Amino acid sequence: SAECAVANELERINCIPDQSPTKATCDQRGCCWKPQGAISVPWCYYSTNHGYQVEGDLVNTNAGFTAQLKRLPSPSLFGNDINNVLLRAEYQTATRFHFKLTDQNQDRYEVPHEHVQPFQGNAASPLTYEVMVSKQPFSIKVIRTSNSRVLFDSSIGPLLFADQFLQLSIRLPSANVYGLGEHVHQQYRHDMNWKTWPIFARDTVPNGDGNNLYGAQTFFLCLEDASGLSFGVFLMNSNAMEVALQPAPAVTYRTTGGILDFYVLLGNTPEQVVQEYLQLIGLPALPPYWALGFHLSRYDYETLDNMREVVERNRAAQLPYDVQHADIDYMDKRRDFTYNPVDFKGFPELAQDLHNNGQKLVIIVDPAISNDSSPSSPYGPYDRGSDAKIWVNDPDGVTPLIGEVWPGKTVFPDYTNPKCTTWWENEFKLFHNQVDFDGIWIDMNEVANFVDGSVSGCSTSNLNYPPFTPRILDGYLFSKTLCMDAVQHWGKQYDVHNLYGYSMAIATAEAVKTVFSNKRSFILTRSTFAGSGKFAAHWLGDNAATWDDLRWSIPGMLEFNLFGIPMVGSDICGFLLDTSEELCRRWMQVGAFYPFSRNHNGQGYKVQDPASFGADSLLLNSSRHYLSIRYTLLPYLYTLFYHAHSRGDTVARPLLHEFYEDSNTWDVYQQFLWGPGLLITPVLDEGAEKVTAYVPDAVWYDYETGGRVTWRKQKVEMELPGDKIGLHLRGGYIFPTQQPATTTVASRQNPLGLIIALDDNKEAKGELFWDDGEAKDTVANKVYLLYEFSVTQNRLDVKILQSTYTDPNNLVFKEIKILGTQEPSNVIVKQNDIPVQVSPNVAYDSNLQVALITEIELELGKNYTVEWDVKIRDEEKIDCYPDETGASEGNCVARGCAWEASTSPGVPHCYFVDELYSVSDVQYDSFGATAAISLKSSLYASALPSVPVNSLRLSVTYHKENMLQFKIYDPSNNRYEVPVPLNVPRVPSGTSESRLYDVLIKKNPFGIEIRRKSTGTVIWDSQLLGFTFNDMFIQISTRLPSQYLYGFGETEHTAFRRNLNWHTWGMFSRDQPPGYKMNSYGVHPYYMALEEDGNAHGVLLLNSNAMDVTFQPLPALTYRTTGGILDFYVLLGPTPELVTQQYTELIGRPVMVPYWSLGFQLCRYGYENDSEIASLYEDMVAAQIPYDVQYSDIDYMERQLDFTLSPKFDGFPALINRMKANGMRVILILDPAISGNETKPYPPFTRGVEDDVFIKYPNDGSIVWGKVWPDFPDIFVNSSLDWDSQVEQYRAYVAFPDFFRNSTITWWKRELRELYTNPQDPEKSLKFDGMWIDMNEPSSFVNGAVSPGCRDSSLNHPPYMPYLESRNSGLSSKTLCMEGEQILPDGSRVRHYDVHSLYGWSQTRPTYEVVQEVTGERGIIISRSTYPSSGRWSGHWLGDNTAAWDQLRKSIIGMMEFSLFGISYTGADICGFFQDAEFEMCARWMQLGAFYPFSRNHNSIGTRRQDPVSWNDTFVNISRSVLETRYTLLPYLYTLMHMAHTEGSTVVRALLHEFVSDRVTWDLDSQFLLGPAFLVSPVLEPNARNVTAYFPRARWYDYYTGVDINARGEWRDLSAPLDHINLHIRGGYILPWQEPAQNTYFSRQKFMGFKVALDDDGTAEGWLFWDDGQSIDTYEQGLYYLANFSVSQNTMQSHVIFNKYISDANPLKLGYIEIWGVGSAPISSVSISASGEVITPIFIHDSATQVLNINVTNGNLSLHNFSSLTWTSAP
Ligand SMILES: *[C@@H]1O[C@H](CO[C@@H]2O[C@@H](C)[C@@H](O)[C@@H](O)[C@@H]2O)[C@@H](O[C@@H]2O[C@H](CO)[C@@H](O)[C@H](O)[C@H]2NC(C)=O)[C@H](O)[C@H]1NC(C)=O
Ligand SMILES: *[C@@H]1O[C@H](CO)[C@@H](O[C@@H]2O[C@H](CO)[C@@H](O)[C@H](O)[C@H]2NC(C)=O)[C@H](O)[C@H]1NC(C)=O
Ligand SMILES: *[C@@H]1O[C@H](CO)[C@@H](O[C@@H]2O[C@H](CO)[C@@H](O)[C@H](O)[C@H]2NC(C)=O)[C@H](O)[C@H]1NC(C)=O
Ligand SMILES: *[C@@H]1O[C@H](CO)[C@@H](O[C@@H]2O[C@H](CO)[C@@H](O)[C@H](O)[C@H]2NC(C)=O)[C@H](O)[C@H]1NC(C)=O
Ligand SMILES: *[C@@H]1O[C@H](CO)[C@@H](O[C@@H]2O[C@H](CO)[C@@H](O)[C@H](O)[C@H]2NC(C)=O)[C@H](O)[C@H]1NC(C)=O
Ligand SMILES: *[C@@H]1O[C@H](CO)[C@@H](O[C@@H]2O[C@H](CO)[C@@H](O)[C@H](O)[C@H]2NC(C)=O)[C@H](O)[C@H]1NC(C)=O
Ligand SMILES: *[C@@H]1O[C@H](CO)[C@@H](O[C@@H]2O[C@H](CO)[C@@H](O)[C@H](O)[C@H]2NC(C)=O)[C@H](O)[C@H]1NC(C)=O
Ligand SMILES: *[C@@H]1O[C@H](CO)[C@@H](O[C@@H]2O[C@H](CO)[C@@H](O)[C@H](O)[C@H]2NC(C)=O)[C@H](O)[C@H]1NC(C)=O
Ligand SMILES: *[C@@H]1O[C@H](CO)[C@@H](O[C@@H]2O[C@H](CO)[C@@H](O)[C@H](O)[C@H]2NC(C)=O)[C@H](O)[C@H]1NC(C)=O
Ligand SMILES: *[C@@H]1O[C@H](CO)[C@@H](O)[C@H](O)[C@H]1NC(C)=O
Repeated sequence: SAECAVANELERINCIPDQSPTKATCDQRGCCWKPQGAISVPWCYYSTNHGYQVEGDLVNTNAGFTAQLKRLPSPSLFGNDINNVLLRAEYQTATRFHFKLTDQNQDRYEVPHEHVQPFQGNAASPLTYEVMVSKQPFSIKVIRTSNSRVLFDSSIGPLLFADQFLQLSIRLPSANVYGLGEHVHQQYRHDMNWKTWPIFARDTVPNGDGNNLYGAQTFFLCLEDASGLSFGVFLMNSNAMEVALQPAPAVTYRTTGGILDFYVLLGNTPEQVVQEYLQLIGLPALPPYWALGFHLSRYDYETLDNMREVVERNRAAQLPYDVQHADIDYMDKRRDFTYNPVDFKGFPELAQDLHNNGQKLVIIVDPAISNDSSPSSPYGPYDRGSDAKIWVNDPDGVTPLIGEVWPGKTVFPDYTNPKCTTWWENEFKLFHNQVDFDGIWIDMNEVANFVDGSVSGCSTSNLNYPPFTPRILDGYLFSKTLCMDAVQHWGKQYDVHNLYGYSMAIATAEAVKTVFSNKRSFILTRSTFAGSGKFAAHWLGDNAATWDDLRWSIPGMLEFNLFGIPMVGSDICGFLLDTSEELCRRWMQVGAFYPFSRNHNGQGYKVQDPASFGADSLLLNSSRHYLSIRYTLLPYLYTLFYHAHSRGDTVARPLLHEFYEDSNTWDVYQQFLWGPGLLITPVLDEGAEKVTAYVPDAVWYDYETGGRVTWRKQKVEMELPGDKIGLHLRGGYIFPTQQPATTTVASRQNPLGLIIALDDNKEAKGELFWDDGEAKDTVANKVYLLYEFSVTQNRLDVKILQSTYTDPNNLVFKEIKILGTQEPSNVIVKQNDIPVQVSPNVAYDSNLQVALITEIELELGKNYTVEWDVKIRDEEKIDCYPDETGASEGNCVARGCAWEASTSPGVPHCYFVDELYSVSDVQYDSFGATAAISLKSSLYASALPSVPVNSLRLSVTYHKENMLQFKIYDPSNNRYEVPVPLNVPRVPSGTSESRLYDVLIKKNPFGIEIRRKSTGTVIWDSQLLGFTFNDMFIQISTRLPSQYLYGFGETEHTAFRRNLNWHTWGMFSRDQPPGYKMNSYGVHPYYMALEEDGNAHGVLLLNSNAMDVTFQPLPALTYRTTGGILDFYVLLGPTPELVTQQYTELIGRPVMVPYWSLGFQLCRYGYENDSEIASLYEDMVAAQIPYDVQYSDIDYMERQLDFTLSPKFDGFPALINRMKANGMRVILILDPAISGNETKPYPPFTRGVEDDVFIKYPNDGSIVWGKVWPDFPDIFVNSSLDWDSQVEQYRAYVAFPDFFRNSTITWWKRELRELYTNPQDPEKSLKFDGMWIDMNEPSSFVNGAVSPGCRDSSLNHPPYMPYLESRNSGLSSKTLCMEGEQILPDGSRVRHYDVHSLYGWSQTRPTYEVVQEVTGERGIIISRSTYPSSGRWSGHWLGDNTAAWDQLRKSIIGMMEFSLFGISYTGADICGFFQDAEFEMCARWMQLGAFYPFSRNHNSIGTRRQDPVSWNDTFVNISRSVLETRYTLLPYLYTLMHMAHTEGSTVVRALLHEFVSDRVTWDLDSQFLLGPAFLVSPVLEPNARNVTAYFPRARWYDYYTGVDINARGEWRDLSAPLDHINLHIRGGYILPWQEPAQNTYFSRQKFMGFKVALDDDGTAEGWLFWDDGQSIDTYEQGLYYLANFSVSQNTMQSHVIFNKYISDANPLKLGYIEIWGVGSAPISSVSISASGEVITPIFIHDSATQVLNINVTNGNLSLHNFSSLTWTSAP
């Protein structure tokens, strides 16, 4: 159908809103019928035929435009359809659009609002909104010109305009709709799912069944999006109506009369929309100060005596109580303006009694007046009123309408009649003269008849029975109210029914002006309309004592604040039913924070006043406690009412009004604020002692303690005991306080105070409004104090913006409380720049960081300034003098620092006290954040080493959900950046929703904060003192999450964990045996830290200049570098094994080593002649000690010259070939430095000079010479000569290649190619399999260059010399000059000073490429010097150890650290390198070293042989045994190397990587894991035959026996004889293994196997990767086998993921399967499915130890054919 063209079933507008859906009715109305569809979806919907058209054009006017609309021909719905309608639009203000639709010919009813008056002016300019009117069918659309977004759209449905039916539908930009009342929505946000709400004032209980209540409010707010952009709509119409929400999203107003008079209000935030609305309808009244106290009331006190007893009881309990209410009891025969002469005799005396105790009296007054006035018994109110003719009349307009209420037959005053107001005033005056009351409570002002219409009933008119009736209760407009044809001054009851309460409140406000002189009073009303808040407060009606009503109280209160009636609350402890102690207690707790706080009970229920529950009840104690807190904060509350009254702010506020940037705050309705500063979190559930609460993104302080909470922008479970409610102060605000008393009268004479809650930038602001609190128009007559407080830079400024009032009580501020500060000291108070004599006494709690400045008196009404200076603790002290020499008080005062000789060790003597840089221009983007940093203190910065940089930029980038980068650099000048490429995402994916972190840039001092979203833990905090960015001195510090830090190397440490007791460690490559506090071969600026909850993160600083790190016990970490920029990468975790996978993804994953390189290796410096290496080979085979690689040191080279062959090793080439034929492999050593003193042809140097590959001076062009190993030709070398003498007499001059350069790369590769294939003689060709590149620091035996010496000392001995070795010899010690020049690939020139630590890294990749070219296979590189991203192409060995006992444990620590650094192939020299090995030590070391990934026995020259065959038979047996274990496990070990290469897993893992929950594992460094499954527990001590090992919580099987040991989380003593190493397998894992042999070549041709360790559940899992083990890129080119295996339900299944290597032509045989933990029951049978072939294997089950051994060698089963193995246990 074409008329029925509706895009979306959700955009259907119901055409039958009255009766049930029937095709008969729809066909009659002309609406399309479509019953197919979902629930609540309307089958009947209007067609395009319905509506109006604009005939002509938009005639313009002075205020806007006018348009004539005629009715599109269509069937009438309810009849009397107006045909000609006029539209008038008025651009009243830049943010307020008004339009009105009315009849063109006839005049209709319009609301006579007292405040809103007709607009006389011209159109405003410029406007923030655009109005576009569609001509056919007619529609109006308001558009936000700023972002071109439609806010109001009336096109979704037709305009309907009949006499007794008007309709308009509006499409909305979002579903965030708040407002529309008065009903119980049970939630602040509005459910847009086909819900309809009636609006018609009515006396009924707030049951919660969606019924019309006592008031009529048509305003709603809509929040467009997270920018804060918002708008509001208000309809000025007093007729009965209903509002229909639709999941379009869309709202629709359906009314029974009047005109459509709309206002659209725009604002940048929700609060601005509310302010716009309240400025239009009228600003709220300022209440008297006493009305903010607590109020007590009860329906039936029966007698005055009972009332008096309640008063006395509560007074005696000392409960904060100020106002006592009186219900209709006092009134005799419930008649107004009268009191009971007997039961309530003495009522006047009660009023006086209250006043003498500083308490108040509020009396109730009803609108209905009785008619029983006879000459015998006169009733004055009635007689005087009848004389004035001020009653509501019957339709005849003359006869008073008679209704029935409390007094019985009654008449109703017409408050819209001016004469009525005069009568009303007089009545109050006479009664006030009898009883001296203080305020008025008006009730049943809906109006409310106990009968329907009148005592005579209602006429049959279209007013009493209209054609359309909203979904009102009962269904009759005259039910429990007056007849709709009754006549008043403003019109008929049909039009003014919703205005009765409004009109009465106006009249009462007038009466008060006369009765009470210059004394604003209090009018509490029930019935309300828009604009009532200017005159009265409101209470939410007759609730019941249930847990639902408790919950519903909060959204009700929040909506009324929108409507401009801030003085509002519900009845505490319920009005109907009986309350329980818990409900009344939990209600008194939250009720203490209602704007209007009153306990009100009904008739015939248990007394519920707090003192009723007993003088020492928990309820009374709790009530007294929180009511005292309310009284302390009344100055703060009163000022909030001032801002509502003056500007239109809310008092009790929803979270979304402050924290709209987040979407988690757009639904909260169980938590609220007082103004912007105080968050209230109640318990609203029966029996609960915990709440789920959302904490928004701010600093929050616990009100009761003052301590900061750690929660931010997250949900929490809060522990709230029966007598506690959640209260928190927001940082950045100042709160005025006043010492509390039992009444407001006694409290306003007590001293004042301030609470200062500081924020992230250590700043706060506040206001105090002060006045008499009783007089009227104080603000209008400008008779009041207004203060403005502000804190910044440890200075408070009080400042009086208006002072025309003087307080008679001589009040003073006596205390100042500061939250989130360091200890304040030297407090100076001055008034108007005039010193005030005072002795401020400060008291600081160190843990909560809370201070109380007392002994001060700030006279209210005068300007002042209080300044303080702060004390720094000894743990937060940052060294201001890290220079090598010059430490003195004179040198500190100059730098601008403080000097204190701390007796405590470690604590610095000269510390920092001020900041050098300021922050500005902070901008947060979707995928980043930036800021400008500018030097403030030029002089002090200059005193610090080097020249200061002035302008800096901070850039933060959100690369991924778990990774981010932040960088600080000079935007004006290029400074050196490390040329090591990293792998970052090209397009940022740090989407706000997915990302694991948040960033915050702070000020005073400057700093960056990074926080983990899930737990709210801060993982990086830089707001410490010391940030410096000089040219050659950059410093920055961070606060560590916990005391656990692992990483930073390469430097020997006593442990895996780092000691943070004032320790400084340098980093700059040097040829120095690893030692304590000694810079070594590699520089890795990376750490991983554990948070206290066991979450983990990692941080990389990408910098290559010389540097150091200091560990303060704050915990704090400081970095100091000698150049470059600051470039940080952070990995968010969340587990210790995912930070390594994240790190290696960024730097590059480890290299895959050749299978043969996992065998055992032999090396020895001092090989005399070739025939010796031959002898070793033969002897090794004889004793059957398995080995795979034989190394050759500089001995094979002539005079230690590279690319030469010594005459002593003439047969070497032949030997290499013979060994290789038997499956052995050979690695050769190469040094980088090339000799320049050769007399005979030396191609390397000659061609190097021609290709210019050597490092030369900046411009001079001379080669920087040095002295390493190469010797001089034609001299005799005497070993006796001291080393110093040899370096000076025998060592030659050498040149160092620049490996960054393209020419150098070509020369180097060609030289290695000629080494493999000798061009001069093929007989001299050396067929190597890998390369060992050593002395690549670079390293020299002469500091700087050869003598004369170096040139530029500025670089050699820099301004700041990091804490390295020989700290007085400078950077050039044992290395090149720092001025040497190098050339990057792109041609740019750099200094050795910047790239020194990247020299080994620069050589590594070229070497790797050439080896893979000459050999045609994978190859292996081993490098001494390493830098982040070196593990991508090479392994590393832990350098020159010594044969000593402490060196065994140091090796374990070293290999765990290099795994974190992403270098998986690593190991130490077995049996030591220096000194001579000892039998026991060399034996114990052989056992340990059998489990290093790089397992090599290496010794120095002139030392006892350490080779397995250099000892006796006892050793040969120990060595052979352990090495056979190694060769057995190689398939498992090789699979581990594969996963690391492909996923970034670790091979030698720590225990905390697998068991992070056990905190015992956080300090273990004497045991380790290979992969997840294999635990190694060595003996590391002399003469020890037992080892104490900790077994984490799991199933641990002994490797040798296969028996499970019961040690789950316990220590145990393991037997460890000299010939044994303790090994254990973790249950739940499957290990592939293979039979051992002399070399891998032979072993790869034997049977495979699978040890299966079942867990407690009886499940196990494992992997196998298999390839050739030699070819390049086997995985990238897809020639490999990869499979995952699983064991469960007594069966094992193989899941080949990829197979292109294992075939029938190339089989991998499987022969043995051992299952551990199968249980004690005998095993009936075992079956193997070989590609559809069942095989019965040989088997044996020893139920003593529970191990099934399955043999299948005869089965001839290849792995590719295996599918599954099943075993059935005996029933
Ligand atoms: C309810 O409170 C009473 C009285 O407590 C005192 O007053 C409070 C307002 C607060 O200032 C407390 O620190 C005071 O102790 C508790 O009862 C005992 O009352 C006697 C006499 O006043 C007092 O000396 C004791 O110290 C109080 N007992 C204690 C502290 O154990 C009473 O325990 C509270 N109610 C409940 C249910 O615990
Ligand atoms: C108060 O109003 C009621 C209702 O109008 C009056 O009661 C009626 O009085 C008339 C005589 O005037 C009787 O014929 C009716 O039977 C009464 N109606 C009832 C009882 O429903 C009453 O007289 C008024 N009292 C006055 C004016 O003093
Ligand atoms: C408190 O301090 C303020 C700021 O110094 C004073 O306010 C100024 O008063 C002068 C009086 O001639 C006015 O011209 C200025 O407009 C005011 N504001 C500013 C910003 O200068 C105020 O007088 C002081 N109040 C005292 C001394 O009680
Ligand atoms: C090769 O080197 C070996 C070892 O240096 C030489 O012979 C032995 O040297 C050791 C001392 O290193 C002595 O203890 C032995 O007595 C030597 N043996 C002999 C038979 O002299 C050997 O001479 C060298 N020459 C070659 C192999 O040409
Ligand atoms: C290595 O140097 C030492 C020390 O200079 C030489 O030893 C001396 O040789 C002379 C030869 O005439 C003897 O008179 C001395 O007694 C030796 N000792 C000392 C302490 O002077 C040694 O000869 C050199 N070795 C060589 C050249 O092979
Ligand atoms: C191999 O040499 C080792 C080291 O000298 C011998 O070990 C010692 O043997 C004695 C006598 O049995 C024991 O008292 C010592 O405790 C052993 N020391 C160590 C460190 O174990 C060993 O006996 C020799 N083996 C052979 C077969 O001679
Ligand atoms: C493990 O070894 C330790 C250290 O040798 C043994 O403890 C000592 O045993 C001797 C036996 O004569 C006692 O004299 C010492 O007092 C013991 N020292 C300590 C610190 O206890 C221990 O008995 C061995 N325990 C085993 C194998 O379970
Ligand atoms: C063995 O490998 C297969 C294939 O990679 C794994 O199965 C997949 O598992 C993922 C993650 O649970 C699922 O999304 C896929 O649907 C699975 N693919 C299939 C069944 O073809 C399997 O989980 C691995 N087994 C073990 C124990 O890791
Ligand atoms: C696995 O099964 C095979 C076949 O039954 C066993 O090998 C045979 O062992 C017997 C006894 O030593 C010899 O007579 C045969 O010559 C062996 N055959 C071969 C081909 O070597 C083997 O011992 C079993 N393995 C285990 C650990 O039980
Ligand atoms: C070494 O092992 C062999 C083979 O088991 C054995 O015969 C010999 O006695 C062992 N030697 C020692 C000293 O234990």
